[PDB]
This record gives sequence, C-alpha cells and structure tokens, in this order.
Amino acid sequence: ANAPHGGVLKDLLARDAPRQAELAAEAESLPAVTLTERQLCDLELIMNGGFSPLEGFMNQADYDRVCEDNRLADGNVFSMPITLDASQEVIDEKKLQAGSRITLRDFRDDRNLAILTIDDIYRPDKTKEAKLVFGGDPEHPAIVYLNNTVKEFYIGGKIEAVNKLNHYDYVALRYTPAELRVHFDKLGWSRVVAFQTRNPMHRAHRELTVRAARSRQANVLIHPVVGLTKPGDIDHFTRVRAYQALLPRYPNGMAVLGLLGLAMRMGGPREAIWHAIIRKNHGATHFIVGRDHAGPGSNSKGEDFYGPYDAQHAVEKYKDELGIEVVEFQMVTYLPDTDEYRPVDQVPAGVKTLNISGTELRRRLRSGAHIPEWFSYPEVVKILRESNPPRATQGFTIFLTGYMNSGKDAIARALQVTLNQQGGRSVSLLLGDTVRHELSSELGFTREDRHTNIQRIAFVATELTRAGAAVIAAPIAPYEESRKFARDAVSQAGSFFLVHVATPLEHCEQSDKRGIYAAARRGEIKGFTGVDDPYETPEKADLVVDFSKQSVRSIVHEIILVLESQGFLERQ
Amino acid sequence: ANAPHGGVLKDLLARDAPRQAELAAEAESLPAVTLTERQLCDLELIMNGGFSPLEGFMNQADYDRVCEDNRLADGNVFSMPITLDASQEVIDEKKLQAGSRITLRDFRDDRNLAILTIDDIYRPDKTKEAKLVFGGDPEHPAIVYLNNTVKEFYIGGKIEAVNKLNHYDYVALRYTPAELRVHFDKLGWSRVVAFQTRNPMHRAHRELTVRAARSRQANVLIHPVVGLTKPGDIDHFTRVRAYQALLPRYPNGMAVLGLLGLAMRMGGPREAIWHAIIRKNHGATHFIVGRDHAGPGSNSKGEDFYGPYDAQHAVEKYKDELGIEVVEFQMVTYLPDTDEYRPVDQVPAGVKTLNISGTELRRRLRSGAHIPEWFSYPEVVKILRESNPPRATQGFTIFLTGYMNSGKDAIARALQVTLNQQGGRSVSLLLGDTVRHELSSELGFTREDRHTNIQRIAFVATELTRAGAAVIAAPIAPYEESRKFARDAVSQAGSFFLVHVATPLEHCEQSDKRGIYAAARRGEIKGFTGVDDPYETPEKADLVVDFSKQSVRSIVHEIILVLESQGFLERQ
Ligand SMILES: Nc1ncnc2c1ncn2[C@@H]1O[C@H](COP(=O)(O)OS(=O)(=O)O)[C@@H](O)[C@H]1O
Ligand SMILES: Nc1ncnc2c1ncn2[C@@H]1O[C@H](COP(=O)(O)OS(=O)(=O)O)[C@@H](O)[C@H]1O
Ligand SMILES: Nc1ncnc2c1ncn2[C@@H]1O[C@H](COP(=O)(O)OS(=O)(=O)O)[C@@H](O)[C@H]1O
Ligand SMILES: Nc1ncnc2c1ncn2[C@@H]1O[C@H](COP(=O)(O)OS(=O)(=O)O)[C@@H](O)[C@H]1O
Repeated sequence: ANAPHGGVLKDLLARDAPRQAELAAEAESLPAVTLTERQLCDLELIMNGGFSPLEGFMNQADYDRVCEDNRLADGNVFSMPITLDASQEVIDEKKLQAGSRITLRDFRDDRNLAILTIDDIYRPDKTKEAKLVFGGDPEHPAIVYLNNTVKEFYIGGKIEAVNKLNHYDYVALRYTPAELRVHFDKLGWSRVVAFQTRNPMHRAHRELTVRAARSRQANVLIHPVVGLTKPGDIDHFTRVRAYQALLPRYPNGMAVLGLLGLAMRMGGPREAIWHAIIRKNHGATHFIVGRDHAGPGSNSKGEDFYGPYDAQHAVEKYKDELGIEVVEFQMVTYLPDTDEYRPVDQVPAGVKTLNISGTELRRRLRSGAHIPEWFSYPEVVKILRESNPPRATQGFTIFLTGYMNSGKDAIARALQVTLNQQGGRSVSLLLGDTVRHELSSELGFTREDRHTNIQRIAFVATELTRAGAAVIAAPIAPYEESRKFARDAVSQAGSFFLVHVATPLEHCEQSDKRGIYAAARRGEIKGFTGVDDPYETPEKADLVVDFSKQSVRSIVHEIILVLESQGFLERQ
Repeated sequence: ANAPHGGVLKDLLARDAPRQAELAAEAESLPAVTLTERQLCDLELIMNGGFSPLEGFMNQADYDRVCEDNRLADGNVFSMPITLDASQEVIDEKKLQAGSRITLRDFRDDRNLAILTIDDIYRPDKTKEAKLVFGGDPEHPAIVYLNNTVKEFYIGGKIEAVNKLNHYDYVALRYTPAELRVHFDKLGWSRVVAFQTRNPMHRAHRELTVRAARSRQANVLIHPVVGLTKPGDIDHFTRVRAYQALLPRYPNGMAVLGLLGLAMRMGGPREAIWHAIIRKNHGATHFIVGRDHAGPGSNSKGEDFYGPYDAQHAVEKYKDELGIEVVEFQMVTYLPDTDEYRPVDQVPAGVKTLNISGTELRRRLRSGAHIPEWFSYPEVVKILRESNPPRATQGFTIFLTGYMNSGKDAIARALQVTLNQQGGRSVSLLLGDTVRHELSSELGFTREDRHTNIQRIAFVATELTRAGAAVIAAPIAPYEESRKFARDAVSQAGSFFLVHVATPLEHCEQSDKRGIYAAARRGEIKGFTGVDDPYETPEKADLVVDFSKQSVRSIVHEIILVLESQGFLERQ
C-alpha cells in the first residue's frame, strides 16, 4: 500500500462506528433528503475515505478552489467538483439553512445513510463549471447532466456516517479503501499498479497490465468502475463477468479484481488526476493512464472533447503533489507478423498493425461475425455475445398507427401469425382493443388519456423487447407526441419500427361493420378520432401502407422484408 | 457467524500484536526449539484461535482430561490431544524445565513464531493414548505416528505470539477465524454450513452441500484441509485446483472456499468432535458430518477402524455442549433411472444405484478410461488426470544389478536406445561408471560408501521418475539393503523394476577386457566385488536374466514386454 491523499484516510464509517446507535436515532428525527444515484456514488466514496481528504459534499470555499484551481481550500490537489444539489422547493419545504442537520437517505431501500451539517447553500455558475471543469462542449455528458439533472443549488457540508450503503451485487468483490489495504496486506503485496476501466478488457489491456507489472515490479489491481459510466456502455454485470473470465490469463496470484463504486464524469484530464487520488486512497502505489483516459470520445460535429494523451500531461503537471506513480502508455496495438502487442511508439512505421474499433466490434456482435483471438480472449467474447446478441435474436417492436378500422388490426394479427411461422421468437400481440381492455380499461379519450395509454403500451413493449420478443402493437395513436415517446422508450431496449396504416378515413368509415363511426356521426360518441378528435399524421414512419390499395398479405410481406433487410430474420 | 468455543476466541496473534517488537527481541534470546510440520499445523491453529479455548500446547492436566474424558481441565469439550513432544537430549541440551521460556521456530524459513512458557514436561503412556484416543490398531496412521515420529516427552505450556506462519501458496484463500468471521460479515451471511474434506469433491459432495444449504437455509463454506491429511491422498495443490473448478457449479455467491491449515489425525469420531469445535471457532453455524467422517478406512486384516456413522453418534453425545449444529448425511448415491442423488435411506430397496469406488477411480485414472459425468464434473476430472496420469505417461525406473562386467551396462544402453525408439518419454541413463564419475567421484567401496552411492542413485532416480522420465540405472548394487532403499524411494514417485543380471561370476571374469578382475586377482584392487567384497544375491527381483544364456537383444525384449504388460507403452 501507500499513504492516503492528505495523510489521513477519511474513513467516516470507521470514525463514527462507535456512535452508530446514537447517530441512527438522531437521524430518524431530522429532515431527510433522498439522494439521486450519482449523489449516492459520491456519498459512498466520501464516507469510506475514497475521496480523502474530502469528508463531505463540497462547500463553496472548497468548490471554488476546484472549479478553478484544482485544489481544495486546504491546498491539496483535487480536480473534480463533488457537490450535493437541491432545488429551491426542497430548501424551503425542509427549511434548510446554514448549521442545519439533514439526513441523507438511500432511495433504493430507504435506509438512513449519513447526517450532513450544512456549511452553506450556494447557487453555482453552471456555465463556469461546464467550461472550467469539463471543457465547454454542451454535448459533453457531464455538462448535459449539469444542466438537465443537477438542480439549482449546491448544499456544502461535512458528513457523519450512519450506515454503509447496501449492495446486493458482487459483495465479495467490492472493497473499501480500508478493506483493500487490509487485503494487499493479507496478500503480502507492497507495490500495486491499479488499472481503471469502464469497458470489457481485451487482449491489449491484459498486455498493458502485465507490462506495467513487469516494469514497475508490481502486482495488478484490476479496479473497474461499477457505479456510473459513459451513457451507453456495456452494463456492469456483463463487464464484471468479462473481467472474471480474464483473470485466469494472468499467472497465478498476480492480479486481484476489486470493484469501485465511482460515478465517472468522463472529465478526461481532470478525471484522471481525480482517479490517481482515488487509487492512492485505496492503497495502490502506481496507476495507469493510457490513451484517452476518462475521455468520452468526440462530439456531433466530430470534434473530440480532449486530445489523446492530454490526461497524461495533466496528471504530469502534478507529478510532485500526487503521491502515486503514474505509468503511461501510448495506444497499444497488435503486430500480426510477430504476433505481439506494443505501444505504437515501437512499431517501425513500416510494420503491419491490426486493430478492431468500437464500431467494428458492435458490427460483428450485431451480425454474429467472428471476432479474432488476437483481439480478445474467447471466454470474453462469449460473454459479450450473450449480452449484445445478433439481430437474429434481438427483440423488436412493430408499432402500427392509423384510423380506427384502417386495417391495422387485421394487419397486426396476420403479422403475428406470419412471425410465428417464421419462428425465431415469442410474439406478443397488443391490438388496440386488447390494450384498452387489458391495460387501459379505465382511461378515456382526452389528449392526456390517450397519451397515457400509449405510454403504457411503450412500457410493456420495452420490457418485452428487452427479453427478445417480437412485439406487435396497433393502437390508433393519434398524437405524434405519444408515438415519439413510444419510440424513445423501446429504442432503449431494441429496434422500434413505425408502420403508418394510412388507409383513408372515407374507406375506414364506409367499411365499419360495427356502426361505431355511425354512432360518432350521430353524436352518440363524443370526440371520436377522425370525426371530432384529430389524427396527427405521421411525418417520418419507417413504412407507409394502405389497406385501400394493398392487401393484408402484401402489407405483411412489406413489413417482413424490412425486418429481413436489417438481419432480424437471419438464422440463430 | 457464531460464538467461539468457550466464549472467548483465543486469537493469540491479535492479543500480542502490540508487544510484537518486544516479544521478537526476547525471542532472539531464549533457547529455541524447531517445530516439525505437524507441530507447525497445531501451532498455527493455536495462535489464531482455531483451537479455542486451548491457548498453548497441552499440559498434563489438560492432556489427561482429554486422553480419557474428552474435556479440558476447565470442563470444555475437546476430543484431541494437542501436544509438543521432545526427546530427552533436547530437554537436557536446552536445559528445559518448568517455568522456562522457549522460542518455537519455523523450519521452513527459520522465523521465530511463538514463545512457549513451560508448565510441565511429562512422559506420556503412548499405549493409553493409542488406545483411548485413536481406537487401538497399530496400523492406524495416528498411532503409527505416535510411535515412530512423536518423541518421548510432551512439553505443556501457554503460548505468546511472535509471528504468524508464512505461506506462499494460496494466501488469498487462507483464513484465520478472525478473517473468516469478518468475511462472513462483509458477505452479509448469518447461517453458514461448513464442509470438511481431504479429497477432491465429486458430484455427490456438491449435492450434500447444496442439500444442507437448502435445508438449514444456509450459505456454504467449502473448508478443505491443506495441512496434513491421510498418508497417500491427492496433494493439496491438486485438490485446491479441483475445489476451484467446482465453485461455478453453485449458484452465484452461495459458496465460499476457504483453506484450513489443520493437521488431521484421522481419528474418526474424536476428530469429528474436534472438527465441529474448529469450525465453530471459525464462525460456522452448522457443520456436516457424513459417512466415515475423518475415518482412515480399514486395516490390513480388512477390519475397518471405525464404523460408518460412528462419528455422527459421537458428535451427537455432545449435542448440548458443542455450540454448532451438526447436519448429518448417510451415504449419498446416484440414481441412474431418475438421474439424481440422495442418501441411501431414500432409495426403495428395488431402485438402481451407481457408485464409483476409490479403487475404480484409480483404475480408470491409471488406464485413461472414461469417468462418467454423473460421478464427477468434467473440469474436476480433467484436473485429477493432470495429477495422476495414465501408465502411458508415468515415469518409471529400471534398476539393474549384477557383477561388474555381467552385461548389465550393455543391456542398459540397448534398453535406452530401445525406449528412445519407442518414443513416449525423456530417457536418462545412469550407468554404474557414469554415476561413479558424475555423482560419486569421491566415494570408496566400503559397505557404507556403496550404500551411500546407491542412495544417491535413488535420490536422482526419484526426481526423474516424478517428472515422468524413464530412468535406467545399472550400478553393481551388491547389498540388498541399498536396493530396497532404492526401491522405496522411487516407489514414492512411480514404478520401480529390479532386473537382476544374474550372469555368473566366471563368465564375467573370463570376458573382462579391461583386466580389472585381473588386478583384483593379483591383489592390486582390494575388496573387489566377487573377489573380496560380497554380492548379496537378489531374492525377489521383477526379472532375472543371464548374458550367458540370453542376448542383450532378448533381455531387452523381455524388459520391454514387462513394461508393456503394465501399460507403460500404451499410446498417450
Ligand atoms: N488500446 C489502448 N492502449 C493504451 N491505453 C489504453 C488502450 N485502451 C484503453 N487504454 C487505457 O486503459 C484504461 C482503459 O480505459 P477504458 O475502460 O477504455 O475507458 S476509461 O474511461 O476508463 O479510460 C484507461 O487508462 C485508458 O486510457
Ligand atoms: N373517442 C374515441 N376515439 C377513438 N376510438 C374510440 C373512442 N371511444 C372509443 N373508441 C374505441 O376504442 C378503441 C380506440 O382505442 P385506442 O387505439 O387505444 O386509441 S388511442 O387514441 O388511445 O390510440 C377502438 O375500439 C375504438 O373503437
Ligand atoms: N458419498 C458420501 N455421502 C455422504 N457423506 C459423504 C460422502 N463422501 C464423503 N462424505 C462426508 O463428507 C466429508 C468428506 O470427507 P472426505 O474428504 O472424503 O474425508 S474426511 O476425512 O474429510 O471425512 C466428510 O464429512 C464425510 O463423512
Ligand atoms: N572394490 C571395487 N569393487 C567393485 N567395483 C569396483 C571396485 N573398485 C573399483 N570398481 C569399479 O567401479 C565400478 C563399480 O562401481 P559401482 O557399480 O558404483 O559399485 S557399487 O558397489 O557402488 O554398486 C566399476 O567400474 C568397477 O570396475
């Protein structure tokens, strides 16, 4: 191990252990504030010493010296603002003011975690934070969070610990700075290189780590983030399973896997200084920083937020103040002819190098294509495939919208039979009327009530899509707002296709065998779509059909052809 | 977890941690006694609380109450004598007497471990121990140890801790009662069934453990012995590797593997009470006792030392005093027709049951034959095969003995060429003269010097055999004593074959082209085998040949045929 940053490990949970009962009791009495997931990651690392010397959510004095000088008021280096935000309504409703004692509660199990004592309650310049800490790009994940999720005020204050967060996943692999230190001891280690990561580890990474181990004569701590990462990365359960598949590739007893409940910001260079501090608090003697450490890639105009290696420079600016040795690496690649990996600054400008990008990997994962062993070990690839299956087995939703009696309900049942013939997956059919009877029996037909209904279809459709089913829904869905809502939700889990059954109102009305359009026409049914209520025509549907000009059979054939072109009907 | 036996966990290492430096210094000054491997297992468990309430090697008061009442003088149950034996010569040479302070040293790295303060120094009745503790059979492993390894006197006394033993194998899987308890906590466990074992775990055992887990609503602690076990079991590195291959067969986070540095005695029933105590000290809430727990099978006259289930009765006699719940099991077997396992007391006397015995398993391992998956998981079997390979790849030693110039040296070189033709393994040729030049250049030809020489051949032959080589040695080897020594050593690692080149002395002498027999005959070489020194004719060799009647070629053919009949020349 190594000494904590600042000299004292701020293990608030060990400090306040003797007062637990009392603190608990006192916590039942104060006004409680319930934490967001990101504040819960921060609170966990504060309470266990991970953010030493910090020992509570930053007050303005501390905050400002970081927002601009990468230091805490006490002078210690610290590059990342760690604050507890709240809205004016909560500040008032709870009567929060300096010197107040609030309880911080776990939204997951309602437990009282800590008691914070307010120093101040300031309103920060979200623009200067945006710009001074996370570069300035509005597309940057941290900045987007800063504006859309972070409330208006920051409540600074020291923390006293009531309970350690509960976690039900991987408890034996989670460690507090104190526990990890005791472990390095139990193992008899003295020099430990820590490896940060928010992705599955491939061949190249196994090499960085063994290289660092060999060069610094150190043991390896694979220390992945399991809290919050970049917006769309592979879930942590898949990643942990992947890190575990990799362990057997190191010589017996050389590496140890320990999980870090950090909530990354993707602050590139700053986040890198921050990471070094954290690993030092956890007891690592060395820490790897490679290409694009903690970087979130590039923005929409294709410009990338930080340059490669900038984070290595930043962590370098404080070589003398960060009490942990950084081990640098340049992009590592594969040399086919020699069958080896090395940093680019070691390949003779004439030698052949291979590399599979993020995009190429997703392409192969999606298509079922082979992924080279020089790239990633077999057991790892297997795990990745189990989580990101090919289109051949992914679920999807076919969303149908059109006037009542436009043929959308017959098209839906035929598509269902057709896909059951096709065979790949379980097919769930949600006909407008079925949804109305089974899920929305009590809603009405007001714009708000219809919107609610379509949201209900989307909630169900998303869970079925996530389980790999083929969901077929055919409600009227008059408003573009509900439809886009539907599409956004399902898209979180898989493909969503909007098929607009644009059969003309006259046709629909003239063939209604249930005299519903009739009753509407004689005012027995108020606000009926097409007669009273509107029908916002879909602007950019994936497919437009007409039961006036095409038959159920060929409309079905057209939908099938779309699923086919995108690989959903391939063989599993 | 659960409370220690006696109420206080005797963690001598945690107790004396604050005095470490002082104790260390004082330990450099007292007369030190170096521990045997079994005393080192006992010392480790004493110092870490595993044997709580015990806190040193038993003095007579404690000893006697166990030798006969299964209790320590303080009344607590304790069925196994734990003592530190010494010989009169050490007791005198060191001047040990009551009130003396000796240092206990680790023979492995010379470290000073503990300081013992002598209460007494008594001479125990090895016959009453033999009989009252380990039944009475002279073939029993404990008893054989008691008489052949245990010295004459037992030195009783409390212990103070200087250093915890060092171990270089599996440090992350080794646990002290304190560490395991902290771990059960970290994992959030409360009820824990511990499983004792000194063998690889097969399908049947995975079932006992899941059954106990399900019935007592408990988590599983696979707690194998890694100290000293029954005389010929599978080495602990192979077993640990096997337990690790098994873990993935339990549902995620249900079992934990922790190693126990116990030195078993194979005391059946008593050892079982003992084990319950130990597991309780380690914090387990329940402990499994099955068929023949801690039993060492049967003696030579085929009578088995303890009956099945006797140990379950014994641990039952103290149900009220052992503060840990025993979970009993009757022989568990495989029901082919249903493909399931259950205790025999659940198979309808008409149902079909399958079982592979220890012998059948060794038979298959030795022959390369398939081992059913209903019996043992695939990954486990693989590991067992890597450690106990078929005769096809085992090493072996061909030991040749006969008069100087009997043809033994030509037979040896031809056998070498022949086996190199054959191909399976690396062949090491140790011709008498080569051994004499390379290993024994300075020995003479006195009975003692020859014996030393043959021991040197055996040391080298054993290591090569262990590495799977074919060793061919052809020294004269005049004395049966040396030859039996040779055979015993190699037999520890693989097969040893004695080929007696019984070519008659006249023939040998008459064809000596080096005039050595000549110089012996004219007294220029004193004590020459056959002329002066004797040649103890081999009584039970594996093969007897004569260069007078057979040719090198067919003698070689006869040896090859023997290796073949035993499976060494099969294909790998
Ligand atoms: N091919 C590579 N060559 C060198 N360093 C790399 C390579 N891939 C990743 N790294 C570095 O290894 C760690 C792996 O990072 P990732 O999990 O991809 O994302 S990050 O946000 O944690 O940096 C970071 O230190 C990163 O800079
Ligand atoms: N005011 C109404 N407008 C349209 N359909 C109605 C109305 N009142 C009842 N219905 C009936 O309810 C179903 C329409 O339900 P949905 O498709 O669920 O409509 S949506 O607006 O929420 O998309 C059809 O059976 C239709 O005949
Ligand atoms: N087939 C079996 N059925 C029931 N109990 C068994 C079986 N095999 C072993 N056991 C029990 O499980 C543990 C395994 O013991 P072994 O490693 O074979 O040897 S022992 O010396 O530790 O008992 C002991 O409790 C033993 O009694
Ligand atoms: N006194 C002796 N008896 C037998 N062989 C001898 C003697 N002195 C020298 N030699 C030579 O040493 C070799 C005998 O050595 P070994 O086979 O090593 O004998 S053994 O007694 O130790 O088995 C042969 O070369 C032999 O000619």
